[PDB]
Amino acid sequence: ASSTAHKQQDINHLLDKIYEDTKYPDLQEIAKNFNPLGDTSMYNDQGAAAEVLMKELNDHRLLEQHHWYSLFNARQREEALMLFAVLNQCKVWHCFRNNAAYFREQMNEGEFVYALYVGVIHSKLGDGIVLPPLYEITPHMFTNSEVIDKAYSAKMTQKAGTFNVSFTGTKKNKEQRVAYFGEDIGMNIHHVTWHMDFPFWWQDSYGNHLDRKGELFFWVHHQLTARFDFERLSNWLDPVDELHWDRIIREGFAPLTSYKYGGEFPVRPDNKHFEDVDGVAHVHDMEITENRIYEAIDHGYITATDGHTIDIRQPKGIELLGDIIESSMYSPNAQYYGSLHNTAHVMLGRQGDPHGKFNLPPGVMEHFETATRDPSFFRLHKYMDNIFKKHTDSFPPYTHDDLEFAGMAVDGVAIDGELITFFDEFQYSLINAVDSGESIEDVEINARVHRLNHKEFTYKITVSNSIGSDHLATFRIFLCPIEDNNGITLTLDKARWLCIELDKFFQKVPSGTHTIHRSSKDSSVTVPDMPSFHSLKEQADNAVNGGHDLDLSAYERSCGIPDRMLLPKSKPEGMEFNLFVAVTDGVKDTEGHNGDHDHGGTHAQCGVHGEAYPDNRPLGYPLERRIPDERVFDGVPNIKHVVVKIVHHP
Amino acid sequence: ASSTAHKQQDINHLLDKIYEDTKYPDLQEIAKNFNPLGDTSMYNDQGAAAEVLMKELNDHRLLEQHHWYSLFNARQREEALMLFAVLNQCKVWYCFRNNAAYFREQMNEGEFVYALYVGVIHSKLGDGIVLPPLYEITPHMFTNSEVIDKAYSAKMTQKAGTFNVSFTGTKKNKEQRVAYFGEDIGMNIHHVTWHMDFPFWWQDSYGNHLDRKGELFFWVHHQLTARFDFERLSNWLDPVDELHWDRIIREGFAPLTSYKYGGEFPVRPDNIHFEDVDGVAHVHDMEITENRIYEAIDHGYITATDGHTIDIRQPKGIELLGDIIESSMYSPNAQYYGSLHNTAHVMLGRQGDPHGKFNLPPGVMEHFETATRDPSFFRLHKYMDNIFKKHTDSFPPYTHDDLEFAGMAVDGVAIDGELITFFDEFQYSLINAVDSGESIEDVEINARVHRLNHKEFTYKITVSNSIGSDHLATFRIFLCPIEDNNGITLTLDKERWLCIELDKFFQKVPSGTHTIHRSSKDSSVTVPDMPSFHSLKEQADNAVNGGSDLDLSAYERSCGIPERMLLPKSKPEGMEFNLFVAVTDGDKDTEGHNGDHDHGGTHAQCGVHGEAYPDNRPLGYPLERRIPDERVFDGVPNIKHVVVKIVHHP
Ligand SMILES: *[C@@H]1O[C@H](CO)[C@@H](O)[C@H](O)[C@H]1NC(C)=O
Ligand SMILES: [Cl-]
Ligand SMILES: [Cu+2]
Ligand SMILES: [Cu+2]
Ligand SMILES: [Cu+2]
Ligand SMILES: [Cu+2]
Ligand SMILES: [Mg+2]
Ligand SMILES: [Mg+2]
Ligand SMILES: [Mg+2]
Ligand SMILES: [Mg+2]
Ligand SMILES: [O]
Ligand SMILES: [O]
Ligand SMILES: [O]
Ligand SMILES: [O]
Repeated sequence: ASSTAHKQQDINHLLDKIYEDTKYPDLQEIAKNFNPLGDTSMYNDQGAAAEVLMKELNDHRLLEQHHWYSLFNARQREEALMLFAVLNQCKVWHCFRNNAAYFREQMNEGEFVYALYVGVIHSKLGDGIVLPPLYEITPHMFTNSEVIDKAYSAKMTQKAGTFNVSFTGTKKNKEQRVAYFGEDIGMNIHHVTWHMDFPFWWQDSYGNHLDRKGELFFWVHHQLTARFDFERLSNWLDPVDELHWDRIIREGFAPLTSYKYGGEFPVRPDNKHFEDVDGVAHVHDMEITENRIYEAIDHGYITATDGHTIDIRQPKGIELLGDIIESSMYSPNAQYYGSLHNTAHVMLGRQGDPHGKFNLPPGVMEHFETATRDPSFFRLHKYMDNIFKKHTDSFPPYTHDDLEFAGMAVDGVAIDGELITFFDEFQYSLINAVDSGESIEDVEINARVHRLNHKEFTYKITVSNSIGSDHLATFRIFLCPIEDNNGITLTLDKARWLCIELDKFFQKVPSGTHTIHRSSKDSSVTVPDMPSFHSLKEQADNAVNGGHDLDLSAYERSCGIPDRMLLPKSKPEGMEFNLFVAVTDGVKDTEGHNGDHDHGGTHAQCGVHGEAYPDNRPLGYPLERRIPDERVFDGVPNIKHVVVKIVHHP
Repeated sequence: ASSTAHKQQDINHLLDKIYEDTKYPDLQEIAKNFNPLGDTSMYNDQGAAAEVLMKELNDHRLLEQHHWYSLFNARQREEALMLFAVLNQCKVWYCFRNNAAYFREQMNEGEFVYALYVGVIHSKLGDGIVLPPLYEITPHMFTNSEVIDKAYSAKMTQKAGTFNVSFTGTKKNKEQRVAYFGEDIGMNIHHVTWHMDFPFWWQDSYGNHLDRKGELFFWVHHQLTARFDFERLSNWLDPVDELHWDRIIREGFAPLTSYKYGGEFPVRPDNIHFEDVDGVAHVHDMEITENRIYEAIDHGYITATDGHTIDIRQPKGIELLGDIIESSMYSPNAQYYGSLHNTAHVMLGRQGDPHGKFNLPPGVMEHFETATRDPSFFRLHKYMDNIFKKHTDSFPPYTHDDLEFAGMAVDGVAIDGELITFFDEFQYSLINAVDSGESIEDVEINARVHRLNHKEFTYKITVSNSIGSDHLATFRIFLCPIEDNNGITLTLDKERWLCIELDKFFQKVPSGTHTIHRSSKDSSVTVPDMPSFHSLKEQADNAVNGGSDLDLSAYERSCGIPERMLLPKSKPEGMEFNLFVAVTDGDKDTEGHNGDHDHGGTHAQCGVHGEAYPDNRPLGYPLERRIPDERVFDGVPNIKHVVVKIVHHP
């Protein structure tokens, strides 16, 4: 009943053809006859959350079905979180399943999908379930309008087909050169799943604390920004500028994408000034909020609601800044510091209709599914990144004694295999996006996208352990630019904030000289492509129908940079980069988190499900402080960088 | 085979399901086996137009099927006109039908529909045919995207339905108050049909001259502008401003409409400056063109290609100005005067993507089907109207002796019946917008729109004829504002350019005192709603089946203000207007024609099919010259105005 096979099948069924009433008789029967309030002993709160939601439902206060949904819309988010709160209180699976089935048929589908995903992720009852990829559950949020139109035509004509996705804009638009980054369906899943794992609305009263969430918020977005700039460099473009509230947003955007319900996503013209957005904020409010955050950074303390100071000149300072900048419910003082980043998403998202005169739906910036499609995403997030950077730059540069792992030398760094990127093809189903007739048969309708990929390779890191015993070590691997787009050689201080994280792992180094081997496929920064909805249905159905146990444990989380995007595209002619390796004291770094324990496949930016973050060092260590004197790093034996070449095969 | 029944049936079939290969086996056979080059005696040009078009087709130089079409696109227009030129040379119906069937399957559907319409209108072979309403042949061009999506959903689910249309924008957008004017499907048919009847590309080598076309171009757009402003006054709004190339376009527009192929129509933000449009014109080019036209007006002559003067200080001057402003192929000097109005349509239409960076399709301003949906249409056309007005204002005011119809006195003007407007509901089919499969039964899919309408009324004009014999008189009826939106009473000079034409008719006035009656239904300014495609199919099919002479001589042209929009909306509280009646010398006005003959039902602005324009007076007579001294008009017995009240019933 609560076996993995049945829970997976239940989730598959709940998410199937999400825009129509359920076609599964058992779910129909539950939605008709189950009473969320019939037996409140099924809830750890004795029904408090179910009472809240049922009262909103019965008073007709919930968003209707067949309507756009945005997580950044306060009331719509509150409604989705009402359902999450019910699911989160369920003691046993039948409560979770029955409430999901009941509210699927009552609530807006966007709210429902969101609540069910975060309910699965944050309830112990969801352990072992593999969530289908959102690009097959709500394909409109991941597929351009032209391809959706071809899917609608296939359905109108009752003919199967597979349709090729191209990028938006034209070759005249130089920004299209890097569309493969922000439009990649896996990169978008990475982004929404990170926020599902680490939601800004999280309150620890829901069950557990999300360790170092505010610092992970800084880090994951710093890495998105740095990775995008690496693609720009690969394509003869300059780095993104930062946004500013008093300066023009140079690069506009035409999504050429549509909601299933709500119309086409709005366009933003080139070279527009920010306008006040009715019901959201004035541009001036954003500037004041920014000023208040910088006041805290430059003071070295955050001001509490009663005026007392909260020291941020300590390792948790960056985390507390993440709390107040995002902002999350961990913010000590949202009345004063507001919500710079989340409000900025909405401010930018609404610039195509800032006063609501045109009845346009929210912009792509107002969904984590779609935000990175928009060039301005990266200008906004570089702007935010620079706020964090003023804090991280305020600390003293590391010294030799800070950085040295005594008796541990990196003798050599090499790669087995060529660093080669290419584009290949990937398919996903559009069936959930089309409308099914009563008693007419489905037909297969697929999208085919070109996605970046790379060949497998292996790091060979030769280390000498001259301590009298084997020692746990953390291997930290970054890719750093050597020259900018003007051919100017970068100093280490000018490169460090541009480096992208490639790996982090903990491994015992035996005494003597040994070469550590690490496969690119095992990176703690990346996760594989998601299994298809069809595959999850097939596996769950086969297990349930045969009475077999379903073991999906080999599947990884959906949070993490796609494996295929580990490396920047680079150029056909080749580009050289610095491969930076820091080997640090693993006993110190993992103290309290065990260096033998399993930390999963995505701990670098996505942490460890249900556990504390396993690396005590500041995110970005040892590159997160100013390095004005390269001699300091060059004198540390446990740090080494080497030149590598990446070639794109067109 | 040349009977009206069969010709109508043939046209109905050619226009059915226009986005798909023809489903009529007889048209299929023609398209496969007919040779446009197979009998030059079919054509009045010995086959030349057919050779020209076949060479473009055989060289693969024609626009592909399933692609947007804009009449303002030079090459696409040239291709459509190549097919028009063939149809126009056919001597007999089978040539016309067979070429249309042949090229339907070879040419872009937008080009084909355009060419077939103008071919029917401008060939004697088209006499008696009633063209289906374009809003049922290409419903995307008349139906917002939300309703189209519901139609697509109805087809995907194989379920018939009727869906309600409910105007673009929000109530926060004051411009939405008057959306019922420019978005009315019949107003859009009026506009496209006027341009089909009087095309700017016309050359008299096609067979006949279009009498007074350049002046009718001024007048029909002056009346569109003046009618729109009457709706604004009815809705507590100020008049539209005029466009200026160096000033902001205040009112943006979100069409919320889509092409069948080509994507969503582009949005224009509020408060934008004009930008240069790559491949079209620089904004400065528009200013220079405007300056050159005003140079001609203020010189009193147009400058020919060799520099000699073309006098415009004469009644034809306004027509020659229309020729050079539109501009049409009647322009004596397009190298110098350019094409201000047509280029302006494209400049405005492309302001959502002026450099083509985002690959957006042409704007609503780039089709006569859609142009009036855009608020900026009326700002552009008031701007153009003011150019014409500098010319019309340059002439001396009329004198008593100019205006008096001696022995003819208007004793009284009254209306039988209250002047009442309201909104009612109107339905049209969306079937041609959806995709039909192979062997898939149609389901009925309709759109329902709310449209302005009014109650029937009758003019009672009491006239005393003391000439001594019966005399032909022209009755000219205008509706004029009494006060502006600020409650300021307008002088006659300030009213005259705001007056809207309600009627013009020729009638013998007997000796003595008599009351002329004229039904609102018989206005020469208006035409009824088009018969539906379904009704035309039924009537053609019923006539063909059973050997019954189809005669549709009961229907009118599609050029003309819709009868339902004869009156401005007005207010629920009522508004008072001046009803202005000028009775003028019908002998003088129709000299060189036939005054008491059938002029059709739409001669005021749409002329008479295949005949000279029946009224020799300047368009707008007697209101088209300055009236600085109202005493002149008050002293003329054959002019009278009276106050009438129009009430809106909500
Ligand atoms: C559409 O309009 C008709 C008549 O105005 C009405 O009866 C019907 O309920 C409307 N449908 C919707 C969905 O509003
Ligand atoms: Cl009488
Ligand atoms: Cu994010
Ligand atoms: Cu963000
Ligand atoms: Cu026009
Ligand atoms: Cu025009
Ligand atoms: Mg991994
Ligand atoms: Mg050193
Ligand atoms: Mg075809
Ligand atoms: Mg020009
Ligand atoms: O984000
Ligand atoms: O975010
Ligand atoms: O127009
Ligand atoms: O026009």
